[PDB]
Amino acid sequence: MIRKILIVEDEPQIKKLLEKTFLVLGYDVEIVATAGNATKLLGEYQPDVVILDLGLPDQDGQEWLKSARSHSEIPIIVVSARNDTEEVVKALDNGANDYIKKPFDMPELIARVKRQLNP
Amino acid sequence: MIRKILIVEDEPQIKKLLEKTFLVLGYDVEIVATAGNATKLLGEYQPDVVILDLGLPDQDGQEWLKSARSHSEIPIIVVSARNDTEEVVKALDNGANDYIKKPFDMPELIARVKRQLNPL
Ligand code: BEF
Ligand code: BEF
Ligand SMILES: [Mg+2]
Ligand SMILES: [Mg+2]
Repeated sequence: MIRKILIVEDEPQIKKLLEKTFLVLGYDVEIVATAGNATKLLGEYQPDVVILDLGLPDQDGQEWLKSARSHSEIPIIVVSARNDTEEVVKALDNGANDYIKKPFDMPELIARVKRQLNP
Repeated sequence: MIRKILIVEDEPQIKKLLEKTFLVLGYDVEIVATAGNATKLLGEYQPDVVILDLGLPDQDGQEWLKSARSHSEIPIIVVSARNDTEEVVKALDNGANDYIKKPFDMPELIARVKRQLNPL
């Protein structure tokens, strides 16, 4: 019933806000600040949806997206300050389920997470 | 970019509702059920606005308001079931930035929080 969410974000304020919001909404939440931790927790946590930052410190979020898609089909919503149309198109084409540009409106993020968690 | 808010409320239902509301609105939110926790988090959390209940268990919210104002200028919106005009005037004069009587419409509360956090 409770849906697990994996957040891959390196910006602390946004980590805090997303964690808090999705906890209050009744979701189990895990957060990581790096792509490697994101892979390890994709394996161990077995999440139901991934929220992915593209400006990650250790790896380009696009390449981690491409890999995770090679190994999984879990819904991934990209949330990145990268607002160039080419970044959005590459992310969707690399298999992403959605793209949200930062800064965003928390209600819209929640609505899209709900859309992905209820196929 | 991220705006912090501190809620000081002791009724669980209202805590839950305000927390949910202002998290879904994209605010960082902290909650306390006592005046002492409110002071500790006023110092540590450094919020951008405080929503303050006056019917607190450990201290009269009015006195906590007076003190917090003695040491700070952060916006404080009072939200209390005390509906007599005398309480509202005492709270405003003791430094409160706004007063909302319970029961209230969450839209009015949100509009006033936005007015305090983005004073144009
Ligand atoms: F750091 Be990513 F661009 F959100
Ligand atoms: F408990 Be508060 F006075 F509404
Ligand atoms: Mg970043
Ligand atoms: Mg009370």
